[PDB]
Amino acid sequence: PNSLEAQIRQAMKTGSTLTIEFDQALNQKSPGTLNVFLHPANGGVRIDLDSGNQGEPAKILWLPWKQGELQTLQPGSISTVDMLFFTYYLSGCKVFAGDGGPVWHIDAPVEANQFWRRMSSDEWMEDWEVGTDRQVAYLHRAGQSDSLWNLSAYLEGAAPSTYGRDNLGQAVVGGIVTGRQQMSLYQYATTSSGSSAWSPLTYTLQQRKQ
Repeated sequence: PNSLEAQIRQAMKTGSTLTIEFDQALNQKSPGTLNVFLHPANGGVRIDLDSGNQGEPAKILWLPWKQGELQTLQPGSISTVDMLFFTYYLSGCKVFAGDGGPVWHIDAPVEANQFWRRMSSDEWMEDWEVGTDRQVAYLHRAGQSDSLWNLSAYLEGAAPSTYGRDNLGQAVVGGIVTGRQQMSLYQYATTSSGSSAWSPLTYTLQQRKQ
């Protein structure tokens, strides 16, 4: 086969099943570029900081998870075509991505009004004038209380993407860099019944209401 990095990009683009196992230690690494090791794993790839065990070095874009709040990947970090992007598992978490803007990973318990207020301090948000449009990918867990995810007071457009059902399930989000400050996003989900294949995580047109 090709490199593990190539195998992940191919699985993403082909819509194949190839799971990702993240070492929890990655959450001690700040958002932005990160040198990791990829390893063979059962039905997928393990991403960690271990140089041994058939490890293949890769430089990725990384977005950690932090309990009770959000983390942000800035678009100025995004440069190298074909570089992979990952965030840590979504365990009831939300991910919001502006096309050409930041990516946010918001922990499950943070209320939508609270995390929107925190996001909105970002320069890209301050530049998003009321009554104007952006392309936005937004992913939340189906069956979670609306309080924790619903942005309909703020955004006009397509419904969010969802993972899971009945407030149960986990998701993986990653991406492939396509140019300066730009990525294509991909996702899969994990049920008590196993993991799905990769699929696109789509940007849709959203107008800022207020």
